[PDB]
Amino acid sequence: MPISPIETVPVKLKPGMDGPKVKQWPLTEEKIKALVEICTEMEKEGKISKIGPENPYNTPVFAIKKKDSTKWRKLVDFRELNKRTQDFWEVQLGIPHPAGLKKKKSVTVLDVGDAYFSVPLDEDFRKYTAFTIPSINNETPGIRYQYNVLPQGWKGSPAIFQSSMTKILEPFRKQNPDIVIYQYMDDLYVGSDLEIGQHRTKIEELRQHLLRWGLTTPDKKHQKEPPFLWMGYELHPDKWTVQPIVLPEKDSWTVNDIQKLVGKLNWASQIYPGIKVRQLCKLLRGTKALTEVIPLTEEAELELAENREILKEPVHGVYYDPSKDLIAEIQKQGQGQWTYQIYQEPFKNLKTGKYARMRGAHTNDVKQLTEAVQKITTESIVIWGKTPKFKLPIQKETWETWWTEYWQATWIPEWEFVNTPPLVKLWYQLEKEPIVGAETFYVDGAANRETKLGKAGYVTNRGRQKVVTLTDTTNQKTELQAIYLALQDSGLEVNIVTDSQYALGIIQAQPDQSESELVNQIIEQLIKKEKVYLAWVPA
Amino acid sequence: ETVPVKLKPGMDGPKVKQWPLTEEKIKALVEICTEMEKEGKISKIGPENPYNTPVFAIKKKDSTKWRKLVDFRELNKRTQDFWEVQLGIPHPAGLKKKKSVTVLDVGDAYFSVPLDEDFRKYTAFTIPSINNETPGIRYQYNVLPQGWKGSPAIFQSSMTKILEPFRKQNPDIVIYQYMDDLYVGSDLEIGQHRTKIEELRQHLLRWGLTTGYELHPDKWTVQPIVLPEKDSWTVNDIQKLVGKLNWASQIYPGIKVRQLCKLLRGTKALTEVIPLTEEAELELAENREILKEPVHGVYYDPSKDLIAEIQKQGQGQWTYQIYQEPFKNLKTGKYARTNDVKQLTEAVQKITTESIVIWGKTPKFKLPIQKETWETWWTEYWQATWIPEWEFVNTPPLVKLWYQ
Ligand SMILES: Cc1c(C#N)cc(C(F)F)cc1Oc1c(C(F)(F)C(F)F)ncn(Cc2cc(F)c[nH]c2=O)c1=O
Repeated sequence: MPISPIETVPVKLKPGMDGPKVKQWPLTEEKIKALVEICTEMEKEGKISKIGPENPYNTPVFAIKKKDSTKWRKLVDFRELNKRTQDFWEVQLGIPHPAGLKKKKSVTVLDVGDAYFSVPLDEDFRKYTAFTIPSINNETPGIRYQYNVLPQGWKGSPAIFQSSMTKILEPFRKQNPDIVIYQYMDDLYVGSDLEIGQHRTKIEELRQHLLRWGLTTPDKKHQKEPPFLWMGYELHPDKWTVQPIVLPEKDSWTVNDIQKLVGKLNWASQIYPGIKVRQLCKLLRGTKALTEVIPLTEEAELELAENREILKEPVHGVYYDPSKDLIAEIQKQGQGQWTYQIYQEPFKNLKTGKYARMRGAHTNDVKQLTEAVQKITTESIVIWGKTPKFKLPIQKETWETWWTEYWQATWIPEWEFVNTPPLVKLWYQLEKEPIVGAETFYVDGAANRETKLGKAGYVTNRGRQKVVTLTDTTNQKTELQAIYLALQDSGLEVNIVTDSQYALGIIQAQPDQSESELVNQIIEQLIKKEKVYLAWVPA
Repeated sequence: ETVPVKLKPGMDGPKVKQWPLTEEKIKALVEICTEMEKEGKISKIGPENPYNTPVFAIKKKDSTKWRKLVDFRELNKRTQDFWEVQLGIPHPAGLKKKKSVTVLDVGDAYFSVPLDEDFRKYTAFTIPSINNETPGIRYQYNVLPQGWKGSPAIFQSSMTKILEPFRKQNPDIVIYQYMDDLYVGSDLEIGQHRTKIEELRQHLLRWGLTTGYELHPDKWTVQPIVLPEKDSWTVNDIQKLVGKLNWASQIYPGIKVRQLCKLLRGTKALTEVIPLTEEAELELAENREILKEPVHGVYYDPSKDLIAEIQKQGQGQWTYQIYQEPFKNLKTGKYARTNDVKQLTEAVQKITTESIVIWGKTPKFKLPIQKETWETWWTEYWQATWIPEWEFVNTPPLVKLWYQ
């Protein structure tokens, strides 16, 4: 009902563009009747105003009544106006996370009633919101209106509403520093550590300040009670959790059923520790239609069963205490899966999460662990404005050996070793110098670009030699095949000389996981050797 | 009174994401911005401003106070015609030839000059909110901002008037303005040089300018490609020597490797000792005299961007090359130490500072780090008021070996 006496936000069209001039399609008599009734009510309430014939703009209107109801809705198609309207600043950078909330004695939800219709539209822009209710069979001139408030479906409404609420709340915020107010869409979530009586007094004073600016909110009888159900979460007085999750039991799983399941598992993973989705995600790889049935592999069945067990008993997170440190612990789950928990007091988790190994990468657990530390660090700065102290399953010596030899600059903030197997380690190490009394293999690999045929082989200082033929190969594959040949045919100590910077760079980084069968084959050989020296020579 | 600023046609103002900031940096920024808004330097803005430029908080070189650092890299690229073509500050060739170069921050000079009303919208920045409690605190500039290349370009006439008596009284001192700093070079004895710096600080002080730091560009001698001096030479040693010489054959004209290639005749054991011939030893000595001299045929092309590559050599050592065309080096050097990210930010600042002194422009860096690792931490150790362009590379296994 009220329209805020707040100052308007000046709005422009995109440079070089004029307002929309989209023709109104003739409508049925029942649709015209409904629109006239709706519009007469909005004009009465100050939301829209009748315009003269002068205005050359037009945006189409439609009337929709759902068959279960006898209520008509006015629908305005602002697609053309939105395309011609200036860009606005983004509404929010992120979304509030429950783990980042501090515990409050009392918390109140105040949702603004008819939010957009309570905020005025820039007087110079109103003319572009012009719409026409057509006459019966478009016989005579239609009834023309323009908006005076923020229209539903218009590009600028969310940002202009938000900045209006910010400008309004500003004095109340300055005068009440101990009251927490979260702004989200049409809502205000207000918390305090006052005794219940003065919290209700402060809430009435806030609602009264907002009413002074045209914003209506619910009173004591109508305002929500905990637990608050918000954006897939449950907010209880001293704990939070994700809303109920039911994992369906189907005879046949479709691509759509599996996508829905993976989304629910990912959503539960922010508070249920150990949730895994690798095997279920592998099933979604490919060119498969939404309703196509994908049989579960034994591995996806194993993973689905493990998830059901985790989710069988409800799990909650605690709220944040800004006067304490955040501790993040990470565990290796196998096959590139990593799980983590963040707590302040052991072991009452604020939240949990997971990290997965990058696809098609030659990599090791030290690199995956560094990536997981980085992901957690960034997420922590977003939620709490600080980095946690880490507890990692890697020895200080293993990390020290890694970072001192790696070509890339790498670092982990404050951390301590925690003995939680499986531990993170490097599975082989290249020699620093050529091995004496070890056989030197001068390996070679080449592939013809036209026939795609390759040859991979070696010549040794001891007289040994081999050449093997390969089909539908590349230079890269033949130079990895040549290194693999020397590994297969050598003793426990071997000096290998290659012309490949490609192969050298992969092996030098001590990978132990690869999507390439050939790299994995080389890894198996490297682990088994006692001493391997690898050198590069120009062609 | 204000100088009208136009963007490059076809390009719009910056719309860069604000990177997450810690609570202490946010509190530092809210305090600085509250004070600048009281003074009218900046103003709160509405949502009808769709522009954004990232903002950070760093520790000053002179104190333990927080300072605002705005990343205007995108706005600078989008106004390159104004600050470079329209109002270019010429680069003096004599600056790198000076015994001492002192770097003075003069960024406080710009707060006295109002910004063109129609350009203010492009200087929008946001102070983020922890856990998205509130929408970001949005502001735009009302005066010439620090970090924007149009600022010294506009202040140029005022700076000339400020420096006129000092320059007239000290004709052999070179003063060069780059972004928010003055580079003051002289051939005076260090104590006489410092006295002139303090005298120049008094001149700036009369115009409200209350005042890296001490460089010696004449003592800058490039790190050559180093060939080892050995008593005995294994097969492996000669192969590494050939690889390193093959690399400098593409750079330096006249490098020879025929006689040393002849020594690797066959498929010998890597550990096997090979005696050096008279011819290969002469060839080795001739290559050493070429490597110790500057590269013949390599010249700075002002129409091309400078590129800087850095390699981590272990034990707190880092090497670097500055070039425009790959491997046609304009400068080579080394940096010595702190954690890896701290050492790397320090190397980037040292290399950019030398680049500003030699060419009057910053290089685009190829950083040997993970994008996310660098992006999270670089701000903890940054002390400069400028920021260079950077990208992330996977240092080739032998580019490191050729520059060890
Ligand atoms: C109501 C609400 C909702 C909803 N619906 C959604 C969000 C979302 F932003 F996280 C926040 C939000 O408001 C809360 C805030 C607050 F900070 F925002 C402000 F109220 F103090 N701070 C903490 N909690 C948890 C909590 C619940 C309770 F029953 C009693 N005591 C408590 O501490 C909130 O629920």
